[PDB]
Amino acid sequence: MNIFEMLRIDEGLRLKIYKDTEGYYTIGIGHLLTKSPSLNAAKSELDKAIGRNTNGVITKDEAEKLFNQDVDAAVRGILRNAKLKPVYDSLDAVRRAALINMVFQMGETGVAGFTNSCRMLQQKRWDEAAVNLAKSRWYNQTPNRAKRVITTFRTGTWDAYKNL
Ligand SMILES: *SCC1=CC(C)(C)N(O)C1(C)C
Ligand SMILES: [Cl-]
Ligand SMILES: [Cl-]
Ligand SMILES: [Cl-]
Ligand SMILES: [K+]
Repeated sequence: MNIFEMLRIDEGLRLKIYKDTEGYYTIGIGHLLTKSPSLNAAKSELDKAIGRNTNGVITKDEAEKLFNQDVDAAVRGILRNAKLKPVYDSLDAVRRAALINMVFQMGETGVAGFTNSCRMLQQKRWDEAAVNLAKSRWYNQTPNRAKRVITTFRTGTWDAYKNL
């Protein structure tokens, strides 16, 4: 298990445009295209991202290329966030993957709340952080994924994924 395998489990793989859990046009391994309700806008985003006329369908290799870029993006963005880099750098590599997972799902900027959860993680108060992370829209709207990510923070193991 590693961040790529972890996110592949949590995001799935679909080769045609679909709507994510929030209703937003997405493709591949959780590649958000746009928040616009226009399918035509989503197809323009897709064609721009792949560099060809796709009409909303891609190959597995193309999906994996966007995924590689999106993981790389998430990591770089954590480092570029002065509010988050210290937390990331304080963690072991397994818990770092849990943090990347959250940023991938929620965004590299603009995420609301979670200051207290990040403090408890920096303090290495793992059970307390896990309780605090669940007091969230995130946990209520995507509870099975959030439970897996939270277990990863609580334990520093891959137990919630190994077997999936
Ligand atoms: S560690 C909690 C946290 C704080 C913030 C910077 C808002 N992040 O996006 C997450 C959710 C990772
Ligand atoms: Cl565009
Ligand atoms: Cl709490
Ligand atoms: Cl879920
Ligand atoms: K998804």
